[PDB]
Amino acid sequence: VGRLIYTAGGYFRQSLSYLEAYNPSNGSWLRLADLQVPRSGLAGCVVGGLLYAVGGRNNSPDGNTDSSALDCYNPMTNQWSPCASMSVPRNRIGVGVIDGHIYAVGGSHGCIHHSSVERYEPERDEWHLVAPMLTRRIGVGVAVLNRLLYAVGGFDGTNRLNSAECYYPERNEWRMITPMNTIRSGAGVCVLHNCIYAAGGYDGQDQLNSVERYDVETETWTFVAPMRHHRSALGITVHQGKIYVLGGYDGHTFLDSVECYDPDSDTWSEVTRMTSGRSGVGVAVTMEP
Ligand SMILES: O=S(=O)(Nc1cccc(-n2ncc(-c3nn[nH]n3)c2C2CC2)c1)c1ccccc1
Repeated sequence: VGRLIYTAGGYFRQSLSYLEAYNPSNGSWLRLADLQVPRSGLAGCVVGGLLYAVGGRNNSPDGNTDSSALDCYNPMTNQWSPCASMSVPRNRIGVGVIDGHIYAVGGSHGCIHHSSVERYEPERDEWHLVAPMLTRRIGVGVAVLNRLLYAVGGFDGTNRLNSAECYYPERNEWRMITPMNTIRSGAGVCVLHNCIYAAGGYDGQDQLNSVERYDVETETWTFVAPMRHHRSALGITVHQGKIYVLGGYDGHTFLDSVECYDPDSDTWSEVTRMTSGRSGVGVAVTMEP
């Protein structure tokens, strides 16, 4: 009990510093301490009950600055603290956690599209590079299942991608997996039960509402019910056996919609609205502050 869905940063007109937390048990939102630097295109994750904001870009009137930053929010104090920075700025990043370590995957720095990957050790406050992906990927969806790290879709600088790959830590090696049925860049990717879900994204022409899942045993991708709203640059997380998608861009509006997927019924429902529409947030779940 006592866990909230935290949304950090995002974009509406400019990059945002908001940190807000939604309580599924009572529908409430809390506004918490702002990020030190506004950022969109970041990712969130949690290790040891602390929330981390990783990478992104500050789109502002004074300029556009890609972020190498790692910042840590402690719900007990409602304070952000800087951590060691990554080796390189990474906007439109994906992150995943394996055994207490944060993997930062891909992303962009100006016109550079990264294949590089680095791993953070909270106990030592150090980053180190690991093997790079087989493909350069920005807007990459990342998730961890059974202590394996998946990188899904994205944009390589020329093509939006349906391809996906998996990192096997004990071999420090990436291998391609079955490609998705749909090209998706800037999708939401998460794990639920024994599958990697990819929701929404942009296929080069349209924002998507379709959702597909990769069963890691059978190596197949299967479509599930589509979301009510097409969305790119959505936030995504899992909480108590359901997927939550937050915001994004539908080609017309920066959405405030939050939808929730129930895998038992294979249905999506609208569960709340963010306090304002935005895209490009980072999202994770930890204890209330
Ligand atoms: O400020 S945003 O939130 N930035 C952002 C954040 C997270 C991921 C991505 N992302 N990553 C690769 C691509 C991409 N692939 N092919 N074309 N585009 C994108 C874009 C399409 C969503 C972008 C922002 C979003 C939508 C409209 C205006 C601003």
